[PDB]
Amino acid sequence: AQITGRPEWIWLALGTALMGLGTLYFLVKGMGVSDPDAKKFYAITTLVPAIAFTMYLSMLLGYGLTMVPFGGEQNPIYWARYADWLFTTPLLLLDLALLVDADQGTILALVGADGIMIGTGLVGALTKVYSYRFVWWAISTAAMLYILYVLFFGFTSKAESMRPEVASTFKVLRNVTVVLWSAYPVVWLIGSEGAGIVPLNIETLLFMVLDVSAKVGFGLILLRSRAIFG
Amino acid sequence: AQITGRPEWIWLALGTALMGLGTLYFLVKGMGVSDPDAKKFYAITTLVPAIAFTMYLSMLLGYGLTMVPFGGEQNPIYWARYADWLFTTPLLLLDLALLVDADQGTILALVGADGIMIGTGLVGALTKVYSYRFVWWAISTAAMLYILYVLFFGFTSKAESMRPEVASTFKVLRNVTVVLWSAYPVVWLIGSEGAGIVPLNIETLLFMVLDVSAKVGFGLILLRSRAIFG
Amino acid sequence: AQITGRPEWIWLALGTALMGLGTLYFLVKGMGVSDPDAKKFYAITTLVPAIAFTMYLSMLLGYGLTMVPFGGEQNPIYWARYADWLFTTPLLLLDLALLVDADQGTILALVGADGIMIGTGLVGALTKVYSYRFVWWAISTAAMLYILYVLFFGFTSKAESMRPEVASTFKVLRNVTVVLWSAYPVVWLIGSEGAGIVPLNIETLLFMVLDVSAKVGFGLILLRSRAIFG
Ligand SMILES: *C/C=C(C)/C=C/C=C(C)/C=C/C1=C(C)CCCC1(C)C
Ligand SMILES: *C/C=C(C)/C=C/C=C(C)/C=C/C1=C(C)CCCC1(C)C
Ligand SMILES: *C/C=C(C)/C=C/C=C(C)/C=C/C1=C(C)CCCC1(C)C
Repeated sequence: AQITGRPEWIWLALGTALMGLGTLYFLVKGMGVSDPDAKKFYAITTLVPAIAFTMYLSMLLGYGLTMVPFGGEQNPIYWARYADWLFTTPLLLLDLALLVDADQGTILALVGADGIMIGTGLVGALTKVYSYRFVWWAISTAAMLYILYVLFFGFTSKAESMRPEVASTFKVLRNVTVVLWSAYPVVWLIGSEGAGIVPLNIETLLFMVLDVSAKVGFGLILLRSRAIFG
Repeated sequence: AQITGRPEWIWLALGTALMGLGTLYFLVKGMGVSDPDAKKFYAITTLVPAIAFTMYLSMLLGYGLTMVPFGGEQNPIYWARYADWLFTTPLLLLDLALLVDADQGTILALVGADGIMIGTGLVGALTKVYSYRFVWWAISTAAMLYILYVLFFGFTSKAESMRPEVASTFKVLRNVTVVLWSAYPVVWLIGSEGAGIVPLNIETLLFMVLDVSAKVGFGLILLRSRAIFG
Repeated sequence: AQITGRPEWIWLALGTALMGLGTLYFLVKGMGVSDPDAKKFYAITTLVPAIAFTMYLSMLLGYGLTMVPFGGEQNPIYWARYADWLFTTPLLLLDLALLVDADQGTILALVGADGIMIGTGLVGALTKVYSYRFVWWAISTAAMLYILYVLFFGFTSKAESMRPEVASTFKVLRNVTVVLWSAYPVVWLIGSEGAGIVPLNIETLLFMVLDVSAKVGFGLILLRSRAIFG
């Protein structure tokens, strides 16, 4: 065993306990419900932290870390996150979409949009030759800007519901979504092994807070909200 | 060529001939049908053995085998199965769901559930350091228990249909599902390279019987059954 | 940087500028539309070239190339294409299906069909030992023949619509689909590193023309067509 040495551990393990406990609680809240509309929402959320948990575990001890060398050294990146964020994200965006009640097409484009967002991101990470890395970085973030756009501009404009509650609750979700996410790109550029300005300890710290707050928080106000009645 | 040496070959090749021939027959049974409800079911099944076939081939000669070293040696695991079971399974569970006629949400959670079940399993396999291997092993099997639960408890409770036939046929499918699957976990722990108690020859034997019986058998009683009328 | 040496570059870079510019234009055409039926189609297309673009980039400079050694040497294959064609294709087939208006089941089988088509193809590429390579090659192409069959025979027979326009437009799409695709298999066998008869320069040339013409062309006549009204 070696779940020590690499300082980041404390941080990882933290994100872990939080994720697992979360999926567990939502797990309960869902139990038996004439909620099928909501039940749908529930299943989605529950799954989200679930994944984040498994991933975080691998990332902690064995899996998740490689040694992408760029610029002139051996960098330790945690690809694992690329996977977890990958599945977790299309699901999330889906949660919002349904909540507001969009349309296959709209959601469809949004899904593929994210897929390329993260996917490309990853490709950059492993890319080596830090210069090209940042290049791919540009592509990905661009995609991100597109999804955000459709979120407020598109969804809000639809966000009209007969129910003031549904309308408000959504607004909050779309907002928090915007802020937290934006952080993701920025942090990765200056931090992690790319610009190499922010140490790995703090880098893992920030990233972590982002995960728990986004998945667990978002999912919480959402389910607890009268949006998924019952 | 080297489709010899490794004794398991005879077993693999066996699973192969069985898989291919199967997908072929179902292939026929489906041909032209005002069955679209059933036609749906058909397409699903047919696909299932199809995949199992391709995979089994790779696994036989070239692809499918690595050398995950743990405990203190070089172990020969057939990751290929991890892939085949991966796609095949979400499909299967889907076949049941529709047959009984559930609801997006329910099926949704079940899908992600399996995904994590197998996925995590794999991660364990490659993990190295046999101790941690078993750890991931625990996580996966847990997920399995969850899916089974929803199957009988949840589906059976719904399994109510106006048609006694549909109700019974299902019952049988859910049952065989339970038994065969349970075998999968157990066998992998004591057998394969983890506990290293069951030789690879017999390990490949048992696993094989499990595949053919599950995919081909399940699919057979199902289609042949009046459930997918026409 | 090394976006030179390997001659193919000029060709790759070409496919690139074409892909990106394409996704950009369709991007516009879609903008704001009471078209949701069509809007659906739009989103699909747009996504298609988008992917092709990102992939083509990686393939150009860093990602996309390995060194699968078979026959008796070190061969340079561009796996990247395997990925791009992978996602792009199920989407395309979906575009056709909806246009004509099929049924979940039919489309479903078609989707899994393609998945295995390309997937297996790839497996062959990396396979090593050129003999076995061609073997997998046979499997894949077979699958291809199946999809084509359902396309004209199945879809055309359904292609009946009340709208002569919809009926014709489709016909054209299914046709071009047939020809271009057939090229794909042939070229890869004689060309690329397998038979080693067609040089890599020309091999990249032909493959390229195939991509741009198929994705961009198909998508063009389609959207511009009154099929996706609005
Ligand atoms: C915990 C999972 C969440 C909600 C995922 C967040 C991450 C993003 C969608 C951000 C993606 C990135 C970019 C925009 C470009 C650079 C690389 C990434 C992956 C950090
Ligand atoms: C032929 C394909 C089938 C129906 C797949 C069966 C396998 C399972 C879903 C079992 C999964 C496992 C665990 C529960 C934990 C240990 C590792 C696995 C993959 C054997
Ligand atoms: C640009 C993307 C498109 C539409 C993809 C085209 C490729 C095919 C579906 C062809 C597949 C192949 C075979 C039939 C067997 C040999 C290997 C492939 C991948 C070239």
